[PDB]
Amino acid sequence: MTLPAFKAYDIRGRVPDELNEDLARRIGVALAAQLDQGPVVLGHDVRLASPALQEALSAGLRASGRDVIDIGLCGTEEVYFQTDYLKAAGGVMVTASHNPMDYNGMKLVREQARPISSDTGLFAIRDTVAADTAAPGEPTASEQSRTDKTAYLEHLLSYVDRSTLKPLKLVVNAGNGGAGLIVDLLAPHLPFEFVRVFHEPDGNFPNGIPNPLLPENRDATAKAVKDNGADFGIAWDGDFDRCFFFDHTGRFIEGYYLVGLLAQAILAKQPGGKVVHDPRLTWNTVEQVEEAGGIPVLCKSGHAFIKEKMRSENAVYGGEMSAHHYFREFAYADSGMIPWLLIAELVSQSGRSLADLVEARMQKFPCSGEINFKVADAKASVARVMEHYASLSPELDYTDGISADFGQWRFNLRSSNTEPLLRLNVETRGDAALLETRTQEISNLLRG
Ligand SMILES: O=P(O)(O)OC[C@H]1O[C@H](O)[C@H](O)[C@@H](O)[C@@H]1O
Ligand SMILES: [Ca+2]
Repeated sequence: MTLPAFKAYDIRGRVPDELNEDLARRIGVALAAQLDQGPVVLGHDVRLASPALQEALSAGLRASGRDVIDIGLCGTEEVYFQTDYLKAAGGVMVTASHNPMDYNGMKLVREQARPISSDTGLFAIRDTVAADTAAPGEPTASEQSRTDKTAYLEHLLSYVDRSTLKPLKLVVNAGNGGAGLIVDLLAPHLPFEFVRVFHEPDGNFPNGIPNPLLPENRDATAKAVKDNGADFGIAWDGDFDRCFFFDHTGRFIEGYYLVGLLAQAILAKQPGGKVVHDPRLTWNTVEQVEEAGGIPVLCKSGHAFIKEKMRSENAVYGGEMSAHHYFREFAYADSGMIPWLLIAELVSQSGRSLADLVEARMQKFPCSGEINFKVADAKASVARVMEHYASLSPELDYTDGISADFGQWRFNLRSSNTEPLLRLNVETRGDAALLETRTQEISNLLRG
């Protein structure tokens, strides 16, 4: 067989049978052979076992003659940022995301924080690690601790005109992940009043593994917003590359609508720019991008495809409905910090609430939200859906699974690249009834 921890986009598995210090050291050795010249940036999340896995990576990298830049406890975007900013050969973030307590993982990048994925180095690393029975060498290169976040913080603040910001009251919910550290470093430079929920980093996760999409976790932010009269709330996943927004009513804003909102915010600063979006939900983004004078660029989902499309297009911004937002100036990488700074600036400058910034868009392009299906036979299930709708002659697009545009409604149906699931998204042209009947119709076909 093959090592199960090696997935399409990253390394993820149970400790210690799928991932451990020995495997981590071998990954460091193997990564050294895959990179162009330079040092390697290493960072880690709040999970209890993450430092030891990072130390093992460092030992393997240094035995292979790579200098290591240890940026310490951080978010995933800090590994991206420092890898690019320091002109390093690559970087590794040790992060378990929202996998169980006995799980960990790694996200690996090369120069300019370009992703290393299954077909771009990750399976090559896997195959080297799998066959590597050599005795561990000793270090022939040094590790330096670089915990200065000044350049990173300055970069984040560069996205907004601080003199235009108003003293909004913002709920922030790190979920006991790492986001609060950055919020607190930014706060002296911002006028906002922060209401801090689940703020302290704690890899024991007394309030649940960080996952703002789970209703119990969602409700903690919503309650804080409502009880404190906050202008809006922001929650993050544990490594804070995903951000989640709650309006002043406590309502969670579906991530689809943040793509168009952020695109308009960015296009104000960079007129005429291209914006990359995924094929899951599209109509609102295309319209908002065009209305703001930008050019929308359809791309397959998944951060590696998005980033390379952005690079080839000089796109200023890209966004997925799955709470991933990519910024050209940020090494084409995703940040969970840039988006809420931009939204806070937009609320400050416009005088409009976050709710009102999205309300009409949500009415105009209502969507199902992503609905996941584990079925016995995904291919047969997709075929049943397509056969059922064939007589309507939808416009079909195969950029990522199947997108079918029927005129007043459309859907995207695709296999996930991170879980063995089918993912469905439906949207309509201002028609909530059609959305529900078509969503239920497709759901019945998929489960048939
Ligand atoms: O919908 P999936 O194929 O499961 O991918 C869902 C998400 O997985 C990871 O988080 C990637 O970084 C994202 O770019 C991707 O959108
Ligand atoms: Ca994350």
